[PDB]
Amino acid sequence: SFVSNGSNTSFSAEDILAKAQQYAQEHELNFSGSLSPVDAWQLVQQGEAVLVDVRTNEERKFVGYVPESIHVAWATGTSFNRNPRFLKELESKVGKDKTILLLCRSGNRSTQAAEAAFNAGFEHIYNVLEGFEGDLNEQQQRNQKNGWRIHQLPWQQD
Amino acid sequence: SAEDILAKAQQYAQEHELNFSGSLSPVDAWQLVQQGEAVLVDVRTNEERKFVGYVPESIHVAWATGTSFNRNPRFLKELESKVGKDKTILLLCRSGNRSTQAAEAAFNAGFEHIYNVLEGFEGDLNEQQQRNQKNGWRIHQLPWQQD
Repeated sequence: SFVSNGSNTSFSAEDILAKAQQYAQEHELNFSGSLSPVDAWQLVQQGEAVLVDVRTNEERKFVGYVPESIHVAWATGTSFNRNPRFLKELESKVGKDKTILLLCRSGNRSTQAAEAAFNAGFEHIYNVLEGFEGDLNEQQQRNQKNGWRIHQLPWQQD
Repeated sequence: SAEDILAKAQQYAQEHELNFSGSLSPVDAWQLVQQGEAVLVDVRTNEERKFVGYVPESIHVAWATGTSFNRNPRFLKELESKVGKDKTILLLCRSGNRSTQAAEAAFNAGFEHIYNVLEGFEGDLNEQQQRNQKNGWRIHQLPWQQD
């Protein structure tokens, strides 16, 4: 007991988190912070944050998803029916004390979920900027301008 | 020539022992469809059309529905009512698997001119389990849109 001081790490998450919190304060966001897809992946791969996918099951099935992300749908189906159990599910699957990064298709649904979760007592809620697919282009195609996929971060589908 | 593209597709069905009229590349399918010389029928799910994208002016007749690919019992009835057994029909799915099954079913049901679009809208999965990286409609930069 005495010789060990607890777990040791070669990775520091405080500079990414401090930068994400600075982003939220500069933009006067009503949640803890926002961070790029690349910075989000850097935290998640090291086990320093929980990646929560707030997209529909249909998107995870047909567009793809990030392995080891936790699915808590903000809205469901092709009509985006709001999930009234979102906050209950986020609490039971993850918990209000965890460092949570919310990922949707863009930044839109994850921003809505982040505001709702922060208002409901989730202490460390962050928005992943750009989302999995990024913004639609003039040609009505996603994944050309920004997002997790264009950044060539890990993802898979069937 | 539409007639030349169709003849090549028919030749393809005979070399591969396919039980329908023919198969053709995404680029050859688009050349026919753009000119109004064939009907592009999307046999994917509404979920795929909504979240992956679709080819404008394609006719949606699902081979299977839902994220579970529940076989659509009304597929042949819908294909007959929405298009008709006498038309030149190109069946498009995600990769060619479901469109092959749909092509065989339609040809067996009396559809005279049934063709399969090779490689599908998204194409085959790569070693990283990602589609749209090797082949398919989108990698060929043919027209498509999503919301």
